[PDB]
Amino acid sequence: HIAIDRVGIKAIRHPVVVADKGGGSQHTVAQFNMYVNLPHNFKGTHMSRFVEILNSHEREISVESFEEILRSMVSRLESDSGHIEMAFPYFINKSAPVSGVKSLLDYEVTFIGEIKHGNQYSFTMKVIVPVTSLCPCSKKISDYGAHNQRSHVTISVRTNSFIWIEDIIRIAEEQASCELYGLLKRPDEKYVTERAYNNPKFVEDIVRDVAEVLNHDDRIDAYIVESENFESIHNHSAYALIERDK
Amino acid sequence: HIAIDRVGIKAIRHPVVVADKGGGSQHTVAQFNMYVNLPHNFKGTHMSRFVEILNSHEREISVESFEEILRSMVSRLESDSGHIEMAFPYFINKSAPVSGVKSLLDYEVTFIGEIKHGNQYSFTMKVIVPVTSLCPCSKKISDYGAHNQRSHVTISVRTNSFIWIEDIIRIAEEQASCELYGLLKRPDEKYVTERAYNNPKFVEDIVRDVAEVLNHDDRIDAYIVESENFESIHNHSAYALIERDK
Amino acid sequence: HIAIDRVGIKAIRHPVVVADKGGGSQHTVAQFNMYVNLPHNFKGTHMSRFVEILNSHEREISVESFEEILRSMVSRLESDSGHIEMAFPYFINKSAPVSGVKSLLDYEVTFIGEIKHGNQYSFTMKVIVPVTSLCPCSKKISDYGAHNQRSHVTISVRTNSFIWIEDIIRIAEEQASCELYGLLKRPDEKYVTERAYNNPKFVEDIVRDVAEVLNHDDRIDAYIVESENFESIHNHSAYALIERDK
Amino acid sequence: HIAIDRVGIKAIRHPVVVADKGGGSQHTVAQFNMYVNLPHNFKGTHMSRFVEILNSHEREISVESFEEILRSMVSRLESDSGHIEMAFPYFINKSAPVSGVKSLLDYEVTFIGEIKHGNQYSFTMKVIVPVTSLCPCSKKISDYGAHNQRSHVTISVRTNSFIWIEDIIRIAEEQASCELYGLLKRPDEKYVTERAYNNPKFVEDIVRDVAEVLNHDDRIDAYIVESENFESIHNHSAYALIERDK
Repeated sequence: HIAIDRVGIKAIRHPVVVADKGGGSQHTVAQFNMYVNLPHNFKGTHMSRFVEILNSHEREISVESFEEILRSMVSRLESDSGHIEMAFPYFINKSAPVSGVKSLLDYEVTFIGEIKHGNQYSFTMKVIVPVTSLCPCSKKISDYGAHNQRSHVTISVRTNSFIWIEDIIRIAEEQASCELYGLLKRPDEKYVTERAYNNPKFVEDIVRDVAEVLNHDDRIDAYIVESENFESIHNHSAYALIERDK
Repeated sequence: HIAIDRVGIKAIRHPVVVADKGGGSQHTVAQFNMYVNLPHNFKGTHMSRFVEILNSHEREISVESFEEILRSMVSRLESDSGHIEMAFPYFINKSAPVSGVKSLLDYEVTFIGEIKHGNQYSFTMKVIVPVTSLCPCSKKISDYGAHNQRSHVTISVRTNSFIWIEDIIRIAEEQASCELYGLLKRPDEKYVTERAYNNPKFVEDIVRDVAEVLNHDDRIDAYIVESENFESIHNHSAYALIERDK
Repeated sequence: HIAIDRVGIKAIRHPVVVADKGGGSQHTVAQFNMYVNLPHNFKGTHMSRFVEILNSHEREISVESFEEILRSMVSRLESDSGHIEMAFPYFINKSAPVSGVKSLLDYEVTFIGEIKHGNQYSFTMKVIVPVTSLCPCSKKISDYGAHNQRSHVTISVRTNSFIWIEDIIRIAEEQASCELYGLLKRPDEKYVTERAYNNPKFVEDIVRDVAEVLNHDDRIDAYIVESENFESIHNHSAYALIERDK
Repeated sequence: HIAIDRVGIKAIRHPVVVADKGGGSQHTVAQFNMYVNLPHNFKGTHMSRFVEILNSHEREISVESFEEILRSMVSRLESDSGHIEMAFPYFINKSAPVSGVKSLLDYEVTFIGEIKHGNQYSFTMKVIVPVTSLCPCSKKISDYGAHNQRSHVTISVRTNSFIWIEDIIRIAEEQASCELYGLLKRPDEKYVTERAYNNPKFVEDIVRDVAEVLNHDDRIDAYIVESENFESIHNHSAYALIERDK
């Protein structure tokens, strides 16, 4: 009598493989969310078809698979629009800015697949990159020392060509007050604390500076940029957000 | 140079007051999310104005306050569209279906305020009501015993008149395989287990039956209905969803 | 054949009432955890007796009730040692240090009841108080600006007399680099940023300074003190901990 | 003046490698918790030594490494007792009980290292295995259909020889009402629903039956067994627990 707008499954772990920019690949584990819009004659028993599709490929699911996975999905469930989601930790081995001392840093990356009007596919990637931010307010009023916090710059990007996930990470890291390292030597901490003090940005200043970089990248069709402070002196969170379609 | 689409704060507790249908009111605590779209000449220092507005009213914030709060918000931050959110636990003292033995049940209720084009206000309420659901699949194939699970029927409703939060709860509870009670006597458990067995519904069947009730309520302009199983025999979650505007 | 060491229920919301130091009381909502050690002839059906006991008192449970609740618990379940737990948000209306501008601050308080060897009761309270902390490392090496973060000073205290929860909060807040306020005016932020810069403490320095205050309070029989940084420049958490019995 | 009882870091992701029983190894990602008891002359700057130790080994940390890691830890921080923790998802490709249809199932495994009195090492592993449980209460009173739920059997084991993590998983899975599969065909669901109905166990019955198996394994020095229901008809959680040292 009434059409179901969407059916799907969520909260389902499964091993995945992701390629490094520095030639190679990471073997990690992703949380999944799959669904299909306006399924026809959907019998409630067919819910386990999602799990089928997810297991029918490899032991470790590649991003390459997103093509057939979505194709199988929409056909096996008689809809013409589908959606997949793959959220996983991703590691970069960063070099301390002065010492060169390497240490791993983790980012929450999520790849999002989409298929509409029968066969029209579209890829989107999202990164939650952790940065340190000093706000220029404290810098101005207080004579010595300015308060800083941990921040999360989230960038989601509707892509039209290939982009390394590392590139989008860098855009955020470059644009922040300062980037996080994980292991800091004595000379390193001297650097980053002064580097951040000499480069203070408000929550809106970061999102603005990122948006501006993303406006000009021709591989990006649409984007959402959000940064949020986990306030060092307030116990709440402030956020700013920009979103544009091209 | 580039317009900020939105700025706001989130993750901020504050005591609240909510009226019972059975004359009275609950004194509880809500998590908040406030923001404003397209603020003009927004100085990063003005972020603490949200906290001001939140504290400038009562010790316990009432739903009544949503009017001035949003009005203050959009003016104090020079935007013409704002948004508030108030998520809290809500309690009903339910009577065991056979025994009449009373016990409390908690629901995650969230009130959402909106103000657009200068002064046009709009209210939305959302409830995550816990139900038990037996799926008619097991009922059919297995000779004895059918597997059931805990489910979450989420109903969000763009309202155009007053609705008791209890009413929307009931719509969900009536439409489920069976409702949750919290305290069951021997005769009660005999009832509810058989009641659910004789009333099995798939995840799509529940959302369909709820949507149908909501289509005809003239106090409801738009709605989202979602139910999801925390699968007893699968370790993942299946969900179905319906959404309509009138 | 084999004795069950403990049975209990957890994850159960219920409205509660807590008295303010500044005469009055807060009406909020607590998460519960109840259990009993070495129950005799425990039939699995008796699990719903916990819910009974929890509902058999008031609509809003008081700390006073902990006496009979535990007494009922151990008797109704034939054990001689029981345990209750009551975790809730708690609010203090703080005055900005220079302006006097009042704003609410929330703390995660948890009251813990214990009854052993038949009838020997014992009370314990725990507070997770949010503070800002500057570590004297950055202060030393970098010429200008020192990095700070949000910290959680957790104090749990086996009490032998009455203590206001506010007092234990203060002990933590006084001993921190600086305390959190929620709403800061221009003169206020000037103060707190300099106040913290002139009072830097490592994670171990805070726990040490708190422990020392608690050693001499004769109302405290045993304590656990823990502080942890949500590292502004590292993406992990460091913690220090002290624990003593008297 | 006052001795710090422990210092450490927590909440830190890092890639790991774990061997399969069916010859091989899983490449996944673990959350870490490291600490050292009673460190001498601990300077607050030395906190980043934990991160050093964690990065100084491989890109993917093996369980083998736990020896030197703990040895480095206690020496580099001048204490004689240390502790490491490694929590990660672990996958088994299970065969549907009737069909043989393979699908992955994830378990939350955590390896725990300990080093005391200078050099005395000790290994502990913990598994949170998801099972379905029917309680014999509903089976008895209601004429048709008995209510079941998802359950978590947690087994932590102080080991004195090598044990496959898969073995401990099986102990739990065998002892449950029925085990979870992830993908069920029509004949499979017919089986498992009847299999669980003909094998009902209370929360205490499961922990008792597991404890009994673990009492007789000579590779196990001490254990904690806990199962908890996510109540299908109650909205809270019941749990039972057993713990013994040998």
